Amino acid sequence: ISRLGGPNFHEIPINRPTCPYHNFQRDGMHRMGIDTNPANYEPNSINDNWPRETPPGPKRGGFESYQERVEGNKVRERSPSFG
Amino acid sequence: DSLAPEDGSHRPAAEPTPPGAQPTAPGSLKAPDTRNEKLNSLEDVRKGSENYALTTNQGVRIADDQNSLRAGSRGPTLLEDFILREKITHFDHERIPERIVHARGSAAHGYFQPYKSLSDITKADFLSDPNKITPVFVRFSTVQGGAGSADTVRDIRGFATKFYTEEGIFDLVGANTPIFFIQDAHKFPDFVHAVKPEPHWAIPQGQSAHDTFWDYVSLQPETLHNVMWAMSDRGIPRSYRTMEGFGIHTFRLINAEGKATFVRFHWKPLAGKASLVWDEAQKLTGRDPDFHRRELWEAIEAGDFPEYELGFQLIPEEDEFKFDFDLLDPTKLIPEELVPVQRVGKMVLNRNPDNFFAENEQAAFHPGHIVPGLDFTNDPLLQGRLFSYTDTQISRLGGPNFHEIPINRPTCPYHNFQRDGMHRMGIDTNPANYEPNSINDNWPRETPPGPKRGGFESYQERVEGNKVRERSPSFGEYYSHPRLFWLSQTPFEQRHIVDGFSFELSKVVRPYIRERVVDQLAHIDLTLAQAVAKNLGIELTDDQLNITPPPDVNGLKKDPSLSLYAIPDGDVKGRVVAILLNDEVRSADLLAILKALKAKGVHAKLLYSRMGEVTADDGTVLPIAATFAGAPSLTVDAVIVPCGNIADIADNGDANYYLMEAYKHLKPIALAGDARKFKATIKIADQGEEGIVEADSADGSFMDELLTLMAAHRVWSRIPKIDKIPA
Amino acid sequence: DSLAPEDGSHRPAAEPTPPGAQPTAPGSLKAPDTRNEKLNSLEDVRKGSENYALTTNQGVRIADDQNSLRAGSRGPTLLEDFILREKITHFDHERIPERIVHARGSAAHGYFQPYKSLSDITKADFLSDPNKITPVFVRFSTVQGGAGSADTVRDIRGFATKFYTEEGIFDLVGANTPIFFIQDAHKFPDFVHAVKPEPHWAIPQGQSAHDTFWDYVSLQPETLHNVMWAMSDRGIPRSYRTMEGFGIHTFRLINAEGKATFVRFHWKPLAGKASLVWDEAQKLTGRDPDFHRRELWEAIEAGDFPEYE
Amino acid sequence: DSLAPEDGSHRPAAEPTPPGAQPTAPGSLKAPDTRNEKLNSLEDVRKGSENYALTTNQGVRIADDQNSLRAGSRGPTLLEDFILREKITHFDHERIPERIVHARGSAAHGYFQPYKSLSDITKADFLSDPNKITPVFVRFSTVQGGAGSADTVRDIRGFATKFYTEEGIFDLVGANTPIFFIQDAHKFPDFVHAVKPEPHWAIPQGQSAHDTFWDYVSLQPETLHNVMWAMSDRGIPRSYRTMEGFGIHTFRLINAEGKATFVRFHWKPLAGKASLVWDEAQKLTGRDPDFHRRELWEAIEAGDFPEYELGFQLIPEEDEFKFDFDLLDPTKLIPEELVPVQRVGKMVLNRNPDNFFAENEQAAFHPGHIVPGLDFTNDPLLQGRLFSYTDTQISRLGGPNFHEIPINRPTCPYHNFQRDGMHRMGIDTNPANYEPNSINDNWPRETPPGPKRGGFESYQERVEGNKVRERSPSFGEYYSHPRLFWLSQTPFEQRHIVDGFSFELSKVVRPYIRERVVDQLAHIDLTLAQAVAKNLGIELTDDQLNITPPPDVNGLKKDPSLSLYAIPDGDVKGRVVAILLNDEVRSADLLAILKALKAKGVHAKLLYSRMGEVTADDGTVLPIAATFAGAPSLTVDAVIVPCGNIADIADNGDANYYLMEAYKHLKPIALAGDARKFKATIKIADQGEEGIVEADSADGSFMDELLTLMAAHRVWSRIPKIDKIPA
Amino acid sequence: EYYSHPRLFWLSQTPFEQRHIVDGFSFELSKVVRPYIRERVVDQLAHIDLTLAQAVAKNLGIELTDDQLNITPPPDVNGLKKDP
Ligand code: HDD
Ligand code: HDD
Repeated sequence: ISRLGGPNFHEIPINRPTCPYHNFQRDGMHRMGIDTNPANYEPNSINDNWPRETPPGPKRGGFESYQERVEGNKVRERSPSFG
Repeated sequence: DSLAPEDGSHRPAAEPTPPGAQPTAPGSLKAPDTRNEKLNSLEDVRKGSENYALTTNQGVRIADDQNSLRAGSRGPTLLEDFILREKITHFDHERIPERIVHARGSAAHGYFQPYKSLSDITKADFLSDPNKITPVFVRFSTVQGGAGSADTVRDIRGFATKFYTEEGIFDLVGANTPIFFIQDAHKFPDFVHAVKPEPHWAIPQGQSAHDTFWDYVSLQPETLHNVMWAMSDRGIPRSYRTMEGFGIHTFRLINAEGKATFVRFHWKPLAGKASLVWDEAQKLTGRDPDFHRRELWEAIEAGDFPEYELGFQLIPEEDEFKFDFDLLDPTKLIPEELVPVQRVGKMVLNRNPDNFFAENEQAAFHPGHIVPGLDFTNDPLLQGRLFSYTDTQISRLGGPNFHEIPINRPTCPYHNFQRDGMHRMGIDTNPANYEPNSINDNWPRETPPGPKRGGFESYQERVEGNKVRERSPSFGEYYSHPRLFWLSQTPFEQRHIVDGFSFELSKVVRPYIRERVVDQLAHIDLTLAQAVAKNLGIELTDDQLNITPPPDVNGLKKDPSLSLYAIPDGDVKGRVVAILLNDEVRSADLLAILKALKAKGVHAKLLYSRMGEVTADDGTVLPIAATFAGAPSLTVDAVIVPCGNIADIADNGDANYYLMEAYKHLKPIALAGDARKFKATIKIADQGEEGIVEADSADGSFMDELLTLMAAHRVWSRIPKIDKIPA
Repeated sequence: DSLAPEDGSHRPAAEPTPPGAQPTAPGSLKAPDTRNEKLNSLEDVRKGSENYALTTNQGVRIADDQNSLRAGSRGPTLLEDFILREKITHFDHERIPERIVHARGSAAHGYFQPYKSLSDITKADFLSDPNKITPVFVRFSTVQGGAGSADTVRDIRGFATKFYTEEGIFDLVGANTPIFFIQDAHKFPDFVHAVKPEPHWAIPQGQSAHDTFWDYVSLQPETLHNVMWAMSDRGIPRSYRTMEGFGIHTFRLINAEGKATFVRFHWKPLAGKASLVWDEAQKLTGRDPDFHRRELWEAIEAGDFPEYE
Repeated sequence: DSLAPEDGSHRPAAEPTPPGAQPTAPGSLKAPDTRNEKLNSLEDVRKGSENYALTTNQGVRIADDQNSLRAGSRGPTLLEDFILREKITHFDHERIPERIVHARGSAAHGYFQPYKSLSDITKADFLSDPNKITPVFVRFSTVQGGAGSADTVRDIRGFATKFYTEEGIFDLVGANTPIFFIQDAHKFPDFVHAVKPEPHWAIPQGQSAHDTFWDYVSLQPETLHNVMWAMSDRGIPRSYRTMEGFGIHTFRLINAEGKATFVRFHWKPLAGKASLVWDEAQKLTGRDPDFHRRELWEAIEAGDFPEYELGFQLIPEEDEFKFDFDLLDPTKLIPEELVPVQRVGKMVLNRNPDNFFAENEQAAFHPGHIVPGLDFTNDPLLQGRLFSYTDTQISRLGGPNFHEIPINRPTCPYHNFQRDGMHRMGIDTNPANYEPNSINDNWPRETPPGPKRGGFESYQERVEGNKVRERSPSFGEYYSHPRLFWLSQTPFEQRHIVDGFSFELSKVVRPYIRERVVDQLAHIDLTLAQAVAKNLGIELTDDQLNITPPPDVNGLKKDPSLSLYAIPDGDVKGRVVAILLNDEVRSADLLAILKALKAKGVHAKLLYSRMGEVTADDGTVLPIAATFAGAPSLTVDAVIVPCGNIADIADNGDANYYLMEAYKHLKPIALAGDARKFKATIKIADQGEEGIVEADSADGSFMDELLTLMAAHRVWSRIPKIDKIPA
Repeated sequence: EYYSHPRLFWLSQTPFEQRHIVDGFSFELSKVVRPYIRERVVDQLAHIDLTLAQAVAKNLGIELTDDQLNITPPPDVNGLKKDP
């Protein structure tokens, strides 16, 4: 945000994905992309909810975190195992 | 040169003065004796002006500040004019990014004091002793509009309090409604974008009356509760002084023994609850877009300090699951009939800022700014808010040194190993910039948690579950709170809700979105849905007619604390009365009128068809504050027309319209002597009607009757009479 | 889930329609066949949306845009939710400083064409050939108010035209009155501070009716000429389409032989001159603060293209 | 906690101590009683540390600064950890843009005082009385490299002085050579881009030895004069204390009558002029890239305060066109033989900063920042500089309020109608933010120009001519100054210039560039041109050999003030001697050595093959400062090898190498008793050699000879002998 | 020179435009809290046109003084008494 001047640093040439990127984020300093989506939010019926979420799958699915088991108290504590 | 007028009328008196009597002024000049620790701490950066030479920013005296340096008096401006370039450069970079939301806000300084020690339930230092005074800086705001948007729009209002405590900044960042529109912070941008001006053309400003807002609302039923509050009169407060305040989220209080108590924060307006009516609020955005900002400032200058009572809804850890709704769900309120608000302390706002930009615009509030004795909960909206408020000021306030901006600075000590960053003010002398260190003997040092003055330690809440992107099933109920709110409103409040929805939906261009919202309302209450549907020329289907209403909230079919007006809490101090003058006013009425108002701290504005003066019947010279068109009825709370030469203003359209507008907006109207001729303007029968004070003169009970009407705020019985009337 | 109605009434017809007939929309969707060199040159950055997967800014498909990642469904949000932090970070940094002056403005794209070659008096390429079209982008504005202030206030209006010519950008940055309030730029900050919201309390917005402006005017008689224009009905135009445009200053035209000709620039509204009346304008700031922005956008959507000579 | 050593040896003594005796420290901790108005005025932002609690920036005490908040001790970090995020956020935004040029610099605080009142020629307040003490902040620098580049590169050096006068900030932003490379500010970006690291790969750092630099130079003959200074030993100063300072541009002095005098500013180093030799400089960039920064800091901590004499070259307005060069041409110097330097005052640098980032990195120097009594000229380089230095800190320092950053703040009053801007610190209480105003009675007010405390008024210079983008024909002469400079150097200085050009052009990959630069050298001097050409394997042409040299500068065929060494002025106070120890040192030698050095203020570093200590013959325990490899001879001014057990170090490669390096680099070497066996390693005749001190022991006479050699800096007669020593 | 153009503009307006100009100044000046500021502006209006000055002054309940009533109107602009 300070180093590259804002939240649009992914629009700097070198940082641009080569694959498609579409979402409901807008504006920010030095905004390059000009969005034509009628909607800047989801869910929306005005652009028939596009761009749309994608279920996780074997290929080309949405990102879904591994459902790791969490259990313990909220602590600021180093694990004894790291000692 | 020496341009002030001999007589010193350019300068306002440094003593409390009613609204409009003197030119308003910077707080330190208007009330120099009103102090607190934070106000005194700002003295290092306060800058005067009088008797000082005009200079550049580098301290060089300027000889000629009217002209650019040029080659010849009609020649080209030279690049060497550094005085011109510095003055234009500062001007050219004056603006900073406004807040993403709540850009429009009005702020003041004040103080807080607890009624009694709260040590049994919290170790927070500012609540530990009744004699402990905590300086505060409060900012009230709207949500959607930009910094230059209008004040009296229909919107939620922000209510942020910066508590400058002895153990750190505590920021209580709330709103004027007890719930928020969404459940999880991940959809904040979605909701905000939907309510903000649409991206193609940036319309509309300060309004949720547009397709994208209602599109989102219709697809996300969790928003219905707060939508109900916004559509009610709560969305158009009379002033920041007459609205409630809430922290919304369930937080924790942590005592010295380590016991956690759930808490919801409340602010009770000591001036009471009061709102405008839609037509007045909308019109008032046009006649005076700074109405709330002005009213706040002028109340403080008159000495009518906005006073609020901090209150706590306290829920034992063992009762976390005893309600129909989840305590961590921010779209759900905790009914006061179930959990009473316990009075905790008083906040008094008694001084305006010196410079709006420096103090108001640069102030940074953030709900993650808590102190030992307080803690968070897992409320999913609150959780995400903690990320946002530190993040956003890297752009808004240019960097991570924003706590060094005067208004944001802690009054208590602050020492750590953080260094550099843009705009670095503090010059650290610590030999070490890391810990652990031996070269400065590990200072500054960590401090263990303890009963008082100890380090922050989070409450050891048990966390158990899988890493999931999942809404708790307990959050999946959307209509029972909306319904509870609906049923707690008076009949005229309900009509106003119906009217808000109807008006807003009429501005939605795509008819199907209107139908879909109507379908949602039918899940809340049939009467409500039917009435809105009728105003939109939509017919409910038989299926919609049999949607079974949501269950009561823990057995409650209503809760009168949810209404603005069901339970009287009328305060008249700080209100204002318009006085329609004529060119031969009966001075006796005027003396009776003005003294009765002053006795109760009610202000008056003397209006006429032009500015200047008017001479009463006995030669008393009356100073005119404004013309009838210049200070419309929208800005006052009641109108009085004293006896005198009524034919002077009898056929004055503006004067007549003044009364028609105030009559329509349900404000008390009082007519003395021949001012009763105006009754035919508002269609009042000979025998009179509740809400209209009338008598042969302004003597006897005339002012007490008028003041009783003001105490009840508006004449709600007149609603049916306003239906027709062309105003 | 939440989808378009069956009838396709969510989307505006892509043809000229009268104000109110269809929901308004982005220019390239409303009038896809309306082109010019500048508009086409913007095609490298235009981004569609229909039929595309919702992603992060790094191009990663999002499975659930309804929730933060947390330990248990009633648990604390985790710091590793990069989807959430990217989304919030971008939101948190949406705003950029508004213009010091003229913050409130409405803009449109268009084209310019000279009536005849003006080569005898100027070698400027965009005025050299009657059949050589120059794409424009025009921004109309108010002066005092913020970007969120109202449109129909009493104020001077800005009229800025960006000409994308073959020999460079020419910006003709003017106003709706033929003069300005002050004589030397060194006093700009004094004049602007005087008309802007007063420094202690930041009131009033988009209004010159306050002590400091009249104080300045009273001590600086050079402001009287533009003040006269501001106080007239010129200060509350009915539409951006029905006001004059002026460059104010004397500039020069230079021809190919080196001759200099002094020039003052004018814009003549082909829809005529028309203003509101004060009571109407003031009430209109309340009933529709976006009236001029809305009126301009709808005129263009209707085929009633704002034309200036 | 208690990590500091119980003996207290982690904290440096708050007394002046020699280099390496103590750990260096923040200026106010090292010399707390060294005071000046500016330093005292920074006390409001200085922050301590000892005995304080570690806090967030919001003032919240931290209990555990070792761990993040996580669900279970091996669980995921939680988003609610605000203590972590604030610490990481600040860290993440620590860096600000470095200076476009002069990014690498070292700074210190001091004071200036005039020798006499200069009221006859200037009404500048800081020069009006010998008893007026003006605080200063001086930043020295290189030009090309980034902030992390090395100090002893070959480059021009910046010399900026911020004078905190009582009538404003006056920044004298100069360099260590009397001219600049270019004539018009419009070509600055071209020159800088040419010298800076090449655009595709960003190589090379801190060096002009690359194709683009020499390409630009070859095509722009105006650069040759400053190129000559840079290729001379002037480009590699021994220390910032031992180089000259110049303002470069002709400015104006304005007296009370309003008479203008043309002036060029000069800084004379009272420590004398001294430079390293190229191989020593280049190897010093690798052994200690912070050499100059360290030397400045350590001299001030030892009480060897860098002292400079301010001098003025004064030319009457009527003499403007009396030289055969234009006074406004920045590529032209004013020979001191023609216009003598008038000694005006003295500046003493006596205190280091507390925080480098806060005071040095954030300081903003600008040549435009002048005060009444001073004025510009039409120099086209200076003219364009006036736009830049204000402009550049809008990004570098984040906005238009950079003057509120502590180090930049004027000590005198500053008041104006400028408002807001990112990170606004000042809170203006003025009712008005415009002038003229009547509401604050027009304050702050303008001030007419006058003899003292008057507003700034530009000298009314007559401007006549057409608007033209054209170089003045008078500036079109490029070889006479270069020739004058060349002819004013000693034979060995000329030889180092030849070597400078030869080394640099050797690194230019495109051979035609080397040839074009040699062609330019042929317009300056045939001898210079032939010598450089022969090192490049280039043959001058017929025509090149016949180019007539440029004319003398106003009859001068040389000016000894342009040479570093032609006229003796060396000072040994503050220099350092390396003393090579052995395991049984003759304690009588040391005693004598150290006593003599301390009498002249020369420092010593005791070196051995390992750390710890050695014991002299009498049981004197001697503490080792560093190893031979640890503190190479590059870091000292001379090397002494005392008598004792020489066989302990006589086969020590590093010991022998220490002497060969010092020898190669023309440093005085002193050998006592059996240390004379080290003569074989540097091939010194039995009978001796000037520059090598040798005796049976290290006595008074021996120390006198060594100290005499050190005052002459280097042993120039040894040059023709270092050729045959493999080091 | 500050009054000739203001006056040229004033005389070029129709009667209803002139009234609207009057109403604009009167409205604006009524919102000026310091009365001396209003009076100073009215004084400046008397240097432009007395009919205009007097109409505003009356709406502000201000009386033009005898000196104000005797201020000579500014010269016409290169002979123009109006420009439609
Ligand atoms: C995750 C994002 C997030 C969420 C879900 C919320 N907001 Fe927020 N809030 C913002 C992100 C934010 C912000 C972008 O960080 C803001 C913009 C300006 C700033 O300083 O803070 C802000 C400011 C802001 C302020 C104005 C502070 C001032 O006056 O400067 C108010 C009173 C609140 N909001 C109140 C709330 C409450 C009652 C909300 C729901 C309980 C809420 N906000 C949800
Ligand atoms: C046209 C612009 C330009 C030109 C012609 C010059 N420079 Fe410069 N210089 C700058 C534009 C600038 C700058 C871009 O504005 C800088 C760098 C960063 C900053 O604060 O100022 C600066 C920094 C800077 C500094 C560093 C101040 C400090 O230590 O922070 C020194 C000593 C000089 N310059 C000196 C010179 C000399 C003596 C010049 C020729 C006589 C020269 N500059 C020409």
